[PDB]
Amino acid sequence: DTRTLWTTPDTSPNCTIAQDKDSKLTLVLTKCGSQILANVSLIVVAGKYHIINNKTNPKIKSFTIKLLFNKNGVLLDNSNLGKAYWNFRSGNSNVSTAYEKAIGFMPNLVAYPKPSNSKKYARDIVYGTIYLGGKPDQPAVIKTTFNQETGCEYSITFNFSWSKTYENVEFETTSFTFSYIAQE
Amino acid sequence: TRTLWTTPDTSPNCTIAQDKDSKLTLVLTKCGSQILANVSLIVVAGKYHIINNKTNPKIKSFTIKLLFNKNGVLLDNSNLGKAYWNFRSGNSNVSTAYEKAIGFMPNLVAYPKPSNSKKYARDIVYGTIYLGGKPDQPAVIKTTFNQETGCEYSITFNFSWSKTYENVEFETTSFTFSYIAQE
Amino acid sequence: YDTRTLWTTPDTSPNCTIAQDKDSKLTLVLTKCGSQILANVSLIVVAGKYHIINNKTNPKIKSFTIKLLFNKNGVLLDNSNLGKAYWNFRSGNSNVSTAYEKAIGFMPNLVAYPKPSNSKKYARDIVYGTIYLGGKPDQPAVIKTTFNQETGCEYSITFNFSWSKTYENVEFETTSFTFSYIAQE
Ligand SMILES: CCC(=O)N[C@H]1[C@H]([C@H](O)[C@H](O)CO)O[C@@](OCCn2cc(CN(Cc3cn(CCO[C@]4(C(=O)O)C[C@H](O)[C@@H](NC(=O)CC)[C@H]([C@H](O)[C@H](O)CO)O4)nn3)Cc3cn(CCO[C@]4(C(=O)O)C[C@H](O)[C@@H](NC(=O)CC)[C@H]([C@H](O)[C@H](O)CO)O4)nn3)nn2)(C(=O)O)C[C@@H]1O
Ligand SMILES: [Mg+2]
Ligand SMILES: [Mg+2]
Ligand SMILES: [Zn+2]
Ligand SMILES: [Zn+2]
Ligand SMILES: [Zn+2]
Repeated sequence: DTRTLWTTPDTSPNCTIAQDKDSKLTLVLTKCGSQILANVSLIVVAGKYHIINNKTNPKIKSFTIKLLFNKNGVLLDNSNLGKAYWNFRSGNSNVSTAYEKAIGFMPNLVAYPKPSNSKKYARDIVYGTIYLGGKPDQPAVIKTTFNQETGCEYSITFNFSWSKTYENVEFETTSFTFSYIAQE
Repeated sequence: TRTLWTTPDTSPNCTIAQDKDSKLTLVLTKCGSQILANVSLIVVAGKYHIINNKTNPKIKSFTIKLLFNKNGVLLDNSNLGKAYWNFRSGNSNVSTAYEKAIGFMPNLVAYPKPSNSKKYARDIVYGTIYLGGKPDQPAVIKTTFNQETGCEYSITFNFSWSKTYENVEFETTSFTFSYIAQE
Repeated sequence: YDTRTLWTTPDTSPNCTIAQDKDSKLTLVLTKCGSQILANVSLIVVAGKYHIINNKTNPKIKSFTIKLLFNKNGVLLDNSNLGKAYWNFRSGNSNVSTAYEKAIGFMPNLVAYPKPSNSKKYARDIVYGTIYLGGKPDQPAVIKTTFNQETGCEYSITFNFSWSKTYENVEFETTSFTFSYIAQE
């Protein structure tokens, strides 16, 4: 499937926030021509962000997952998402060898330029809210930013944050859909 | 081939509390591995038509279920009626009831059926729509994939609200979401 | 030449007139996924009345509207707030060289979203979202999008921006929002 990059939809940890493989990021990018249709959720399985307790830890209120890409749209190893887990769809799994090119899935650099001395516009951000444990009283903000990281040609970053004082709440989320303008 | 829908008319096609009390307008468009979904609801009669939470404070939510078999065919005991749920042709439907739509079904690995395994929240999408198009009349639309029994796939819409509405007609703005496709 | 996308281009060159000529860049991308249009929108105000919001100074400045009006062929009418010059089918990061003559497949569906009439008016022709000024999560503004409710046109898409906080010297430039709507054909 040449039109979807994804993480497979299983629950196998693939992401490192605070410690190795502490999370499963489920991310599906579907190319609808000039726009990428994106669907995301997160399951934290272990470590610092698995169970939030803001009584115990009042300043644990946010964290970031970064996807960094080179000029060919290939995932770079400083990304929180592991390289072995990210590929074009084949059935419910991934192609068995790493892809060489995915520029058509990258966030457009004219729409979303890299940091510079020029005025920075907010249109490179999408805000949404997801819900921990599927409970409507457990919001957390998912802030997605395009092309704002260094050490790469392109980037997608997910910042998760919350303003409520959660007491023993597992960090596993509902799903959110957004889109962005494609590089080509 | 590419869009399954209810048609865009306002003819009731859904039974929440009594027969044909509502029009669910639902459009599913297959963009490969994801289904792009667009939904709204008009209740025209019955218990959920005109909401008054001063006289009936406990009337705060209701559910509309779409149940599908192994071939993605809508089951008769869904709240949505089978008659006008089909692949699009113009502003109407193809003239033959579809036999297969597995590519429009919610992915079972992403969204497993109920079991004794852990239930993860990623099979839910939350949104908010607005009654009467008024920005001070929110209601929550909670969409859940593959959590019904007696089917192979399902999409469930739970509508709820926390405001104390006084004689407010339950007809909504539109909401867009997506989900991971079975194949 | 990308016939599946109508857009404004992704640059920041002003293309829109809210209160004075070319006071803003509306970035709007309509991508045809068959029976649905997948839409992505943001707004940058660069000058005039809506550039810098100060509701201490001007407590009544709380909202504005950007209208896109279309004829029977889906062509943008020149009384739209959006200018015709760079609304066109995509070619790379720019537009196709000549103005389009037909884009009916990008128009909002008139049965889903009928023009005003004696018949009951339903809310399903509206999409509500919230965007954030300056990308700050404590600076919400509501983006209300309405299909086919303007007169003097075959089809319309209108964006109403409003806020309910007392902003003091907040520049009106937004995060992005995605929605979809049912296409006419
Ligand atoms: C989808 C599921 C869901 O909605 N879950 C919510 C959950 C459930 O509804 C209930 O649990 C079910 O029973 O409720 C949650 O909250 C419950 C408590 N609660 C309190 C109030 C009274 N409010 C409380 C309040 C909180 N704030 C914080 C400041 O607000 C902002 C800000 O900084 O300006 C708003 C920003 O959007 C937000 N940013 C983001 O979310 C980023 C994505 C920020 C940030 O969260 C913080 O800054 C941290 O960075 O916070 N302020 N107040 C005071 C209050 C009262 N009202 C009444 C007016 O509300 C409406 C209305 O009904 O008229 C609500 C409409 O939705 C709104 N319409 C629109 O937005 C159209 C698009 C409408 C209009 O704006 C208005 O009429 C003008 O036209 O206003 N408003 N504020 N209420 N509930 C929970 O359990 O935690 C939240 C769950 O999300
Ligand atoms: Mg609770
Ligand atoms: Mg009111
Ligand atoms: Zn645990
Ligand atoms: Zn009614
Ligand atoms: Zn400025």
